[PDB]
Amino acid sequence: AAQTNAPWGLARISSTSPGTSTYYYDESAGQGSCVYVIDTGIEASHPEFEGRAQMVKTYYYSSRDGNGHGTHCAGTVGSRTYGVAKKTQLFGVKVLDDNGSGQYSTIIAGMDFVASDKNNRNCPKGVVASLSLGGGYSSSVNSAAARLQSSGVMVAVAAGNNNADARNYSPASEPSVCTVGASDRYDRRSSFSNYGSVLDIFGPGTSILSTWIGGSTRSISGTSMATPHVAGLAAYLMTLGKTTAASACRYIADTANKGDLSNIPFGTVNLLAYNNYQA
Repeated sequence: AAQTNAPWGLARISSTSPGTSTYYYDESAGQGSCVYVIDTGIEASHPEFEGRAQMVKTYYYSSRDGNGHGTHCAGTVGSRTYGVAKKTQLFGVKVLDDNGSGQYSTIIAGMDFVASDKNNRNCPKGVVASLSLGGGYSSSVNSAAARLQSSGVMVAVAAGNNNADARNYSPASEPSVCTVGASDRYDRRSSFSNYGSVLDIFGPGTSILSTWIGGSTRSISGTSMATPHVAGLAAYLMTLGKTTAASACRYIADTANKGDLSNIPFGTVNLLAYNNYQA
């Protein structure tokens, strides 16, 4: 399939070169996969989700996304227009309050929740978790992410937006999960993107157009925004049978566009997520 005039990120993930606008993807589009978006929630009522989004868990008075970020990232994963995996099931876990903040314990609980909750869900093609959040290093945050991964969830996490080595951030620094840097549409490391040896992959992260609360759309920037591209990609790949949750990060890195990004520090992988779809 070909989505014309797609957000540049989507186009980029299905391209060997930057500067194209069409997203190409196998129509299966992640059908039969599930992606948990562990974030501020998801406005499931957004027509862009087509009833494939729902909130499964909140740690706050409401499960509504009163921030937008989770909605935005869910959109990148799987909205019909702005999403990588346009037929995936999105599950919202609101670990972040409407200011975008959450205690690590909540976040940890959220991650453990997903690890269990997937057993309540129909996800024959596999399960992904998209964590577009980040704080300073925490071994317990890392270990939660590692449990989640170990449970058989493909965990994609944001490297962080500190223009620093992601070793000092969590869950970014957890080696077993997929730590995602951000690139811009000219194939530059995003100026805010964290880097370092813990990075597994880059995705589109600067100026990412996706769904927003109030039934709207907006463009924002962050490794937070790259993460869902990789999560969506994993869900897409898993649906195609190309990989599994345990190996998805490695598979994406193996099949990434190599050496295409500029301003990647020495020691950091030069790998841009790529669907390898051949139309």
